[PDB]
Amino acid sequence: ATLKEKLIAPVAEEETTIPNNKITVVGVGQVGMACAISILGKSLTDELALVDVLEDKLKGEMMDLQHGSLFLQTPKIVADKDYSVTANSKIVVVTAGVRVQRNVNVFKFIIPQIVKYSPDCIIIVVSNPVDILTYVTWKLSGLPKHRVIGSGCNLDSARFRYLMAEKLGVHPSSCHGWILGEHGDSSVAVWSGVNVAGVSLQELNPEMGTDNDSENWKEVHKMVVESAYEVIKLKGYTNWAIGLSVADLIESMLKNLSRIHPVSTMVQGMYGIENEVFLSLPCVLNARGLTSVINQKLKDDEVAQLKNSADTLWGIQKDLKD
Amino acid sequence: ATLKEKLIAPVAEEETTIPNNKITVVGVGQVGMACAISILGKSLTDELALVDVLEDKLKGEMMDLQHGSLFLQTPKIVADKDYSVTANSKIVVVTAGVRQQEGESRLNLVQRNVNVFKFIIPQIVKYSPDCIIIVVSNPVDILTYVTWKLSGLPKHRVIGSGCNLDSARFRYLMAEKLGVHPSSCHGWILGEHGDSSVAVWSGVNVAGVSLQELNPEMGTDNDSENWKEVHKMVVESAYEVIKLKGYTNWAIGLSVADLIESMLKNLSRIHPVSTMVQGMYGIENEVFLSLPCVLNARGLTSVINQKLKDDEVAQLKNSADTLWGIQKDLK
Amino acid sequence: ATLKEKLIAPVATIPNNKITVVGVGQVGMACAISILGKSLTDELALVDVLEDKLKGEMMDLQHGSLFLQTPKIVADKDYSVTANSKIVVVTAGVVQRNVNVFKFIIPQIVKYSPDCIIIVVSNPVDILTYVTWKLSGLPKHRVIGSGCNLDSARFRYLMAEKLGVHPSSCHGWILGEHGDSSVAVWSGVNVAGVSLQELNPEMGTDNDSENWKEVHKMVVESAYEVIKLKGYTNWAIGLSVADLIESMLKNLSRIHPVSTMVQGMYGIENEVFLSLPCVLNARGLTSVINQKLKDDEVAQLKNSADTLWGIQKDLKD
Amino acid sequence: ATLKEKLIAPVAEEETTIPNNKITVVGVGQVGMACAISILGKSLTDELALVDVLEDKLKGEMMDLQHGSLFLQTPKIVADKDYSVTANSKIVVVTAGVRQQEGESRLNLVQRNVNVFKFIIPQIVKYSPDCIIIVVSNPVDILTYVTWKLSGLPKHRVIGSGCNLDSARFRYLMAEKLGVHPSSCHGWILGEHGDSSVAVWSGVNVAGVSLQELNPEMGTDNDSENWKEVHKMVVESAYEVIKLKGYTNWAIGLSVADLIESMLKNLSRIHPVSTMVQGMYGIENEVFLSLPCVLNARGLTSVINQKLKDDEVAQLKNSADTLWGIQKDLK
Ligand SMILES: NC(=O)c1ccc[n+]([C@@H]2O[C@H](COP(=O)([O-])OP(=O)(O)OC[C@H]3O[C@@H](n4cnc5c(N)ncnc54)[C@H](O)[C@@H]3O)[C@@H](O)[C@H]2O)c1
Ligand SMILES: NC(=O)c1ccc[n+]([C@@H]2O[C@H](COP(=O)([O-])OP(=O)(O)OC[C@H]3O[C@@H](n4cnc5c(N)ncnc54)[C@H](O)[C@@H]3O)[C@@H](O)[C@H]2O)c1
Ligand SMILES: NC(=O)c1ccc[n+]([C@@H]2O[C@H](COP(=O)([O-])OP(=O)(O)OC[C@H]3O[C@@H](n4cnc5c(N)ncnc54)[C@H](O)[C@@H]3O)[C@@H](O)[C@H]2O)c1
Ligand SMILES: NC(=O)c1ccc[n+]([C@@H]2O[C@H](COP(=O)([O-])OP(=O)(O)OC[C@H]3O[C@@H](n4cnc5c(N)ncnc54)[C@H](O)[C@@H]3O)[C@@H](O)[C@H]2O)c1
Repeated sequence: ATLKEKLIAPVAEEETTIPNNKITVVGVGQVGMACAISILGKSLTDELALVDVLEDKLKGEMMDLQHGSLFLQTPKIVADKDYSVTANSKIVVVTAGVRVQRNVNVFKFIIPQIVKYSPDCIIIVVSNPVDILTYVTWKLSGLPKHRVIGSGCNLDSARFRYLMAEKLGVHPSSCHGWILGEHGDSSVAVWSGVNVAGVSLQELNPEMGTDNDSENWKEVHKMVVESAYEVIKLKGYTNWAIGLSVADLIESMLKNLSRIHPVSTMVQGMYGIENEVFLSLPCVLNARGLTSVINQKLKDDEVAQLKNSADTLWGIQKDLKD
Repeated sequence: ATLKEKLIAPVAEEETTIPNNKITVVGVGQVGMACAISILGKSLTDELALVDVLEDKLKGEMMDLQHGSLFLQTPKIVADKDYSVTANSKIVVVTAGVRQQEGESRLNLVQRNVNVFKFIIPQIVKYSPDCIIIVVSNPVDILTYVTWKLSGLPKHRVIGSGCNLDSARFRYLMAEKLGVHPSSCHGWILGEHGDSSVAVWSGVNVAGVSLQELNPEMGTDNDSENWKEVHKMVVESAYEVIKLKGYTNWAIGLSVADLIESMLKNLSRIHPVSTMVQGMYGIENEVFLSLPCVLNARGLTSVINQKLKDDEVAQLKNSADTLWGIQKDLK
Repeated sequence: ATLKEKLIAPVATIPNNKITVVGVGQVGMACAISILGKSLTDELALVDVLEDKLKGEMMDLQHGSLFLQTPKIVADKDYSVTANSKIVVVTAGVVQRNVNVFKFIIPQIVKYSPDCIIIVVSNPVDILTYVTWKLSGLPKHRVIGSGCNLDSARFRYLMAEKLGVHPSSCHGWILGEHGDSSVAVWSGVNVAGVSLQELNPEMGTDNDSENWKEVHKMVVESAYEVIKLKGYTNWAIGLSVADLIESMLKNLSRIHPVSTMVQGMYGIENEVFLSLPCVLNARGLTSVINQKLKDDEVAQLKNSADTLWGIQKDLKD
Repeated sequence: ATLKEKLIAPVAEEETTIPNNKITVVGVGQVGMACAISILGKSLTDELALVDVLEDKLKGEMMDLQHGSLFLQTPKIVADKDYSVTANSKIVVVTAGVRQQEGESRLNLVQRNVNVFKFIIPQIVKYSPDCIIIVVSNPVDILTYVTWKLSGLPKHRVIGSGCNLDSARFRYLMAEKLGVHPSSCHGWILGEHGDSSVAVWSGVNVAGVSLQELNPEMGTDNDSENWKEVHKMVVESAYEVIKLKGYTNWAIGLSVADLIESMLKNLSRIHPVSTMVQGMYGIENEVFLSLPCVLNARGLTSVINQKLKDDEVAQLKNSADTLWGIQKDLK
């Protein structure tokens, strides 16, 4: 006999069990590990799987997390370059790639392996350019559109609500405002929805968002766009904020909360867009994924920007093969 | 045609999805609502179902909880006397029945509460055949046996809250004695959740330091530390609280949430809960009492084999003999 | 030597975030359990005049200490047990009856915690918050009435039920007096910043297909309905008080619809307390959000302030 | 006026407000950020301050954390190379300095990190003279002694992260062997956080069941369970992780938040952290190593007296001689 046999008397019979809320993180770079630690911190999964092509670094990150198991509530942390380790995931976060032509080749291999072992999963795409790669993930996986989610402008909106909170001196959760469309240079700041305690700030300042504004809100939007670039210049990358926002998305889905997030969904047929492109809009997230999108009253220039972004994205998307 | 339809544009096709971690609390008395509020506070369920025979109270308790949904993370709270509201529960907490009057043994509640369980235990597994049943109603050890006979479920899915509360009271009294946190005080109250509970002095330790080695008189009448009085306080704790406020509820609610956390998060933590202990320490009958057990998503998968001293084994069999007498005469 | 001296070798107790709950009825214990569940304090004190029930409640909470992160739970009818509290939650009571209760409780609170923040929960909460402010001598930023905080939570729940989303994703403010005369600020009701009144301009009027005036009446009637069904309400208010305490003890500056002294706002000339969007942090209630309310909403605020002052003007000492 | 003045009407006068549970992290490398993200994720502080000599990276880490403020409960995140930004800290975590190269002993870093601490520690105490210092930089036991001598703080306010991490690793490996949660496993690694650490086999247990009483060969060479191998894996764990990913950070960040939680919440939980152990187990000089210690809002208030076997005392005193041998040659 062994010490396990002499100390522990089995009551329930032996079993190989399938986890209930397994999460897989593809890519253990700065972003992937930031997602992993935030996911573990919120006690969101009973099995965290890591996957990467760098076998040594992957094993090291896995061991480092396992050594903290005493302080967590995740009884199984696993990792391998073989995608069988991701089997039966509920949510798969894809952060792999360089930081379009190069990332599409990565996704052409990764996405089929994901749905081969987790056909019922939800896929959150984080790799840049995220709106284009969410389209690639949707096409390659064959999954319905409510199960392919691009992180999109969820982070851009968090940055905007932080800068707005700094102007007013209240908590970012008490400041409301949505950055929508394309994650990056061409995002759209819906000024009509910017409010505090239901007080529409554009009604107190109708020049909000224009070039003659005593409060300079166009500069705030510019700082949201330039935030990634400035932080990248200072520390080489960004990871902590995106990791926190991904865990926020996973919380809404795994707990089935039906909270509204500015994430990227397939917006063909909305606001006059005719191509299959992914853009960020207010979306309802729950245990089934992205089940609903909020219909908004967007001004002409806001719709014009969405149409322009959709044209720019599709112009890249149409030349991709297989 | 509806504000929902004007504002909410569908992306996924309309369906009805089963809950992932639904929990039912049967009986919304003092204990049932303390379990419910602790479960909700820890964000342990995506659907909470309540059942009671008092329709008006049951509805008001559902509504009160729903009014706090802004501060919670449970998107569905439902309640009805019909057990169809409990369908597809992962865990069913049973707190219905009568409680102790002032100075009344939990063993005096057997017959009244067995009759309650014969009505409700069949209706539970009818609508939740895949569920785990946590017995809270007293006497918990006997009612866990009764639940294990009436539902047909395997042993690993029928769990009595048992001495998880009793050990929590013991570790608190330990903690006050030594000046450290109760989580840093280790000790196990086992056997009956009642007057015949057994303090396992051989395992009472701080940071791996056996306190019985420091004081061999631990638990005897020639003890300068009077550890026997600490065990008496644990036994007397419920009677003292009932005399002061009429009942107990907050501590047991926290204890039940603690068990549910280990199972729904699949942690495999060890809790002293009441299980079928036949063939252990000389127990010859299907006696239910508390032993250190491993809880996870499957329920009660394992029991920890202990190396008890002779005085402790005798107290355990003495506790089991007390429990077997009432069990064997149950219709 | 003792076992504590044999086992514990010394190397080296003022609480950092002490909270007192006054009154251990249904509401007080609901506040206590929600405060403990969120690990908001290192020392919880309870005070009531029913000595035996107070002791039993204290012992019951202590027995669950293993599952909590609050190392000191104390209780006593004597207010010395409340010494040096950061926040005091007042839930005691059964107007004339409750004023005689507060004339006793409030001076004892400030005697033993002269720098505390007081949260008044007892009804009528707007009158009793004013009474607390006068008796305590505290600046108005340290006297907070729970006010319409719970009402706005009930409103957002009913919105969420109407739309199928989480209440935290529904936004709308119930302000003014906590009773039947609360104001629904329809112009702020929004989902994802989409103004629901601009989609339904008849929001709040009599001829409204979405019947928003009825949702406002359900907010008022729900308190009466729960009371008729289970005898009282407690779980929702306990969660809402714990949410307020979280904003202050974590210094978050989140906005809550709590009751503050609104003299000089919206034409109100008397010293009355009404619910407005207020910024709560470690200093207490440091700011109020300036809104541009409609005429009838301001008219209801001035009517409530008149009814409140009509009762307040005849209170002695 | 500005938008802030037209929208927000002051109820309270403006005031200089001192933070309530401010934490500073010195050194924003792999370990410092892992601590920060763990501190922020558990909502342990209302003000996080960051300090480093790399001004650009320091500001980038500050902005990156600030961009996640919507998902946090920390209203103030600040960063500067000037220690005035650390003022009024309750706890200061020092993770600055050089780390092990592949295959390098922690003790080989002592002279480089002592010179780093000679400038860091005085600046910390100038701006937070009433703080607790958690030393993380290696060799942590010696640098805790150095910190204690440079700070002038009482012993109960200078803490080395110590074997809190080695013990978590040991309890994890024990858990994988037994199939239960590490929190239900109990075992202590004491002494130096390094090659000469001591595994207290006499205190290893599960539910109070002494595992050395089930296997008296535990820790020796003729052991069927190969427990000496488990301790070897703990000692070698850092070198193996460094070989694979170049460093370690996630587990120590979780360990540091664990200590901070016990202290800021005043819990008096027991952790194996590095403290001044002169006069214990025959140790003659002011050396720091890990023993079970009670941590609360005052810091390290108490040490647990253990009944160590003669072999365990010898290994512990051997570890103290090794540390003191390096401690003598400091200037
Ligand atoms: N959505 C957002 O807002 C947001 C914010 C930050 C970063 N990002 C994006 O996330 C991505 C991750 O950035 P990072 O800082 O973690 O970079 P990183 O270099 O630290 O991580 C890249 C990882 O991808 C892995 N990888 C490379 N090729 C692979 C393949 N064929 N299969 C599997 N794995 C492979 C590498 O092993 C590496 O671990 C970047 O593309 C970045 O642009 C997005
Ligand atoms: N395990 C423990 O450590 C522990 C601690 C405290 C109490 N308890 C036990 O928990 C039980 C609950 O006590 P309480 O304080 O809530 O008493 P209570 O009277 O407040 O609650 C009893 C509730 O059960 C309901 N009920 C009765 N028969 C029912 C039936 N057939 N179906 C559905 N509901 C029914 C009643 O309507 C009532 O609401 C008692 O038996 C008590 O002894 C156990
Ligand atoms: N503002 C809100 O949203 C809201 C919601 C519910 C209830 N309430 C109010 O909260 C109060 C509490 O209601 P409850 O259901 O707990 O009532 P309850 O009868 O259950 O509790 C009242 C408690 O106050 C205590 N008490 C009486 N006089 C006292 C004194 N001088 N000092 C200390 N304690 C004293 C009593 O001992 C009793 O325990 C009620 O007055 C109710 O109107 C407010
Ligand atoms: N105690 C443990 O269990 C444990 C576990 C892991 C690492 N460590 C130790 O923690 C330390 C940090 O490791 P790391 O991987 O974060 O290193 P790193 O190289 O990633 O970061 C070190 C940081 O310290 C900063 N720094 C250096 N000198 C400084 C000074 N004089 N003032 C201010 N900042 C200064 C550097 O700019 C750098 O950002 C190492 O010494 C390592 O050995 C200890």
